[PDB]
Amino acid sequence: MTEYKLVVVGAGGVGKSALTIQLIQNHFVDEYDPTIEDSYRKQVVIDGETCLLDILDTAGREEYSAMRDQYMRTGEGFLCVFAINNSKDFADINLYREQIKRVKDSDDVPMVLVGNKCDLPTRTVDTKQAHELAKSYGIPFIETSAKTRQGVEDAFYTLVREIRQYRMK
Ligand SMILES: Nc1nc2c(ncn2[C@@H]2O[C@H](COP(=O)(O)OP(=O)(O)OP(=O)(O)O)[C@@H](O)[C@H]2O)c(=O)[nH]1
Ligand SMILES: [Mg+2]
Repeated sequence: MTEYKLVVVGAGGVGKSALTIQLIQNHFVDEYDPTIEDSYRKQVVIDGETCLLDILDTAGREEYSAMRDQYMRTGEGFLCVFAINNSKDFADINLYREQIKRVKDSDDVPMVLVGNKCDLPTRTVDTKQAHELAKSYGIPFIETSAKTRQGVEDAFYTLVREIRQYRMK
């Protein structure tokens, strides 16, 4: 059994908890339970491999920003979540991406860009800008909805495959 330390990051209210709870409970929360820090240990089969996922569901509220350095040190890969239809000029994705690079003193930390809430009205330009951002950064982009489950397994499993690749290199 192979272990993977995944961390879900992003601004408050973007859907980190809803994505995690879709994966582990097969349920859409349809409720905002603002996070401090929750940690899950889950045995999941990915590509036929039995995986132990240690998933840290982190706080996006700015009042909890001091907790970031600790979870960035321990995390092996990061889901960087934003609301596709409210990308805020990528400001939060850029800050989390830089903080991860600085804390881990590494330019190639496993990372997936997750554009969540794609069930809500979304402009073509915002979907295309997200795809071009991910291409510029050399990381995958996955469009998700915690409401419909679109993309949820793809986001988490893509991050696990990137950690596999990083380890094999
Ligand atoms: N329509 C829709 N609502 C969503 C989706 N994901 C989350 N929500 C809702 O958005 C709100 C915030 O979701 P959470 O997952 O709690 O947000 P979070 O990113 O964990 O927030 P913090 O823990 O405070 O950082 C809740 O009311 C969710 O039901 C989604 O894909 N679509
Ligand atoms: Mg949360």
